[PDB]
Amino acid sequence: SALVCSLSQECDLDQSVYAMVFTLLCSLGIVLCLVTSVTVEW
Repeated sequence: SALVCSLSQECDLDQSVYAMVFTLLCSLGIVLCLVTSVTVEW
């Protein structure tokens, strides 16, 4: 897309710079990694 109440999610909406969604996906991945390691060790 970059290769040229308001916003929406989960579709090709041609939104502006979407770094927030990428940031949230990164954060979820990191948290999941932590919980996975802890559960396996426990």
